[PDB]
Amino acid sequence: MIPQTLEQLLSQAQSIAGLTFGELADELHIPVPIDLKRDKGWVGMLLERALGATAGSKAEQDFSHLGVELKTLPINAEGYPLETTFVSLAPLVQNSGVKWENSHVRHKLSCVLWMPIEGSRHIPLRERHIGAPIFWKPTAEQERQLKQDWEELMDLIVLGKLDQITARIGEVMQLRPKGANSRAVTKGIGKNGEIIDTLPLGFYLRKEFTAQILNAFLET
DNA sequence: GCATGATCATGC
DNA sequence: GCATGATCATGC
Ligand SMILES: [Ca+2]
Ligand SMILES: [Ca+2]
Repeated sequence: MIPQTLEQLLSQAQSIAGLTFGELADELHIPVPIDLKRDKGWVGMLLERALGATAGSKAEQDFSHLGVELKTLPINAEGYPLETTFVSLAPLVQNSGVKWENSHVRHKLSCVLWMPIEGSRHIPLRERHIGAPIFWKPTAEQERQLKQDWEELMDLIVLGKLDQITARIGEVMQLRPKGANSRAVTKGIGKNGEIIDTLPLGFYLRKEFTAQILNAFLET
């Protein structure tokens, strides 16, 4: 079930490319909800089971033996991303120590298997199709971009400007809330260096960044 | 129209 | 609350 090599994983992915969520779900005996409003990570999980990836909250890696991270990517009819891509929670405290090279973010984005999927809301969940696999590793430029944003956003977190951080900061990667809702709370750093309560934040890739990944693939 | 800010399920 | 998986939907 669990692929032993990259070749096997890419082969299994290519095998489910073109299937509908319904066909795949039924084949795996997984119940399909009416929509994603209250099952937001359903497609993600559907693919994990279909490709033999690590389920549950197992830390940072779907195919640890391969060093590959699996990520679904919703796209519209023109092949453009319908949503941003979550990368990982941001450490709002004790971030002291990590450099870009040894970041959770860089690690999770070092080798990604993107599985594009039909994401248009008007399409009945059961009828949406799974796209062809896209195996990606950031180019020099992409990492230069990712690194820049990471350092910028991290400095703010390390300097208590948590109250200045807005989803507008960052060219390709940004910080947006990540949790149950607006009342969720985590430990952070105050305007005066004191541990306070604040909203949990996570790193996300803007649609423009992932769209380029989709484009650089087509131009192949 | 769509990005920002909000929100939903689950296991421990 | 955190870490897994993300999409929703209101404000502009
Ligand atoms: Ca996983
Ligand atoms: Ca994953």
